Amino acid sequence: IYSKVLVTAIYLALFVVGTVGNGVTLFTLARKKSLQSLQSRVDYYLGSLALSDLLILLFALPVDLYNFIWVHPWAFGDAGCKGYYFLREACTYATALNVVSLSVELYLAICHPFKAKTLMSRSRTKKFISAIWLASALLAIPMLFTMGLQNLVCTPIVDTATLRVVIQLNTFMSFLFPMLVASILNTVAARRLTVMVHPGRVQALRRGVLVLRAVVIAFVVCWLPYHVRRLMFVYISFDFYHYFYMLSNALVYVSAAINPILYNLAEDLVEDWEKARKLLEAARKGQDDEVRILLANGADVNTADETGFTPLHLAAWEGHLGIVEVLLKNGADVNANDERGHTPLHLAAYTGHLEIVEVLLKNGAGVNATDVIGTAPLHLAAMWGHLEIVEVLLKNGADVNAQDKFGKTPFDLAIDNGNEDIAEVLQKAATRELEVLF
Ligand SMILES: COc1cccc(OC)c1-c1cc(C(=O)N[C@]2(C(=O)O)[C@@H]3C[C@H]4C[C@H](C[C@@H]2C4)C3)nn1-c1ccc(C(=O)N(C)CCCN(C)C)cc1C(C)C
Repeated sequence: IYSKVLVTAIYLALFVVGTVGNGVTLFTLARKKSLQSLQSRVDYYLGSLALSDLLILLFALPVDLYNFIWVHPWAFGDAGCKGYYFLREACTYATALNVVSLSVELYLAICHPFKAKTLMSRSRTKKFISAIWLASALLAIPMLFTMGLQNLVCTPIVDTATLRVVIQLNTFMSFLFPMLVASILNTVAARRLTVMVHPGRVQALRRGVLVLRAVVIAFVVCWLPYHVRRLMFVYISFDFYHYFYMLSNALVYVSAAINPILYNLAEDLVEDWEKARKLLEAARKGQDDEVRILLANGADVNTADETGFTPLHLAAWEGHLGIVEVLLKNGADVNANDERGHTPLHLAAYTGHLEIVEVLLKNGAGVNATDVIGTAPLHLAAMWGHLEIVEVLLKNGADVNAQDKFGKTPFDLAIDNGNEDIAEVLQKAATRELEVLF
């Protein structure tokens, strides 16, 4: 009683946010104008898959929601009968060829960049996608002859042999072949790209491969069970099949409806990650030009790596004052900690960059700040033997006696590594503390 009503609520809900979701996606990518060519041609293939997803929701779902679900006689006529399975057939090819075409174009860009330069174009892609949608429609024409009305049911109008033949050809070159081709190229290209990686066009590639990875997986998730259902008709000849048929078909509508919401959601999340990742690399590498541009875009000043290394940790460690300066200018945290519990002041004192040590303190770095090891900036300056830094550290209220978990003072470490000059400074500095205390 409430079962049929339960599906209605879901199937109608999928139609609303699905039609709109894909609709919004089609208008979004239309107005979109990326400077990198690959970014555009990728989004033309995404826009092509959004149409395929939209057509399925507008034409097929209503026929399913009523005849297939709600009201178990055929009420759409032979024109609508042949049309339902035509459009549904046409969308599988359209989706399949796009998934392949995208992977081919994307593969070429990575593995044959110079060959691709002479071949690929926004113009040719935009045209070629029209040719896809034609071929998709032509390959779907057979299903017009393969279906008809009978006694009132839109049942097949050809032999089981000819029916088992078309589903075989359908499932082969509208799922099996494309998945196979996409999976091979998306693996060969990915391997090449991580090797090439180990800028604008290279950024578009990293995005493009990330997209195609998400596309193919999403494509395989929903269409596999659908094509598995089709495979049954070809080969197999108790009541689980009926349950599998309904779930496999329903999954297509769910995917088509949520994918635009997901893609839009995943984009923003990965965009946040990619911008943040870019800054960490840029700060460590010393490419100040990027860092300045990345900050304006809206990258998090207090991003952290797997270790817990923020831009200020990397910039101070590598010794890029220009970056350390602009990082603090864009509200970077001077007292930020990593895994071990090192502050930028630890790493600036470690490397020995005097100017950076001064700036960190001037912007309010913790001078006695201790890590889990028990070590402090003064220990690291004495350790490496930076006689200039120990001076400016001692100036800014540094605890000379402060010992670590190894029971060693900076004066001990200074004496240990036999930096005679630096060791004499701490002795005199320590004496002053006794007079100050007394
Ligand atoms: C041999 O076929 C199967 C074997 C095992 C599982 C299957 O699908 C889950 C199937 C199965 C596949 C299809 C199928 O592809 N149906 C079509 C399709 O939807 O793609 C339909 C009907 C024909 C014209 C077009 C194109 C296809 C063939 C629309 N229907 N169908 C199917 C589904 C349910 C029932 C059904 O209601 N049953 C009586 C289930 C009985 C199960 N006991 C045998 C245990 C019957 C079939 C066909 C055999 C006609």
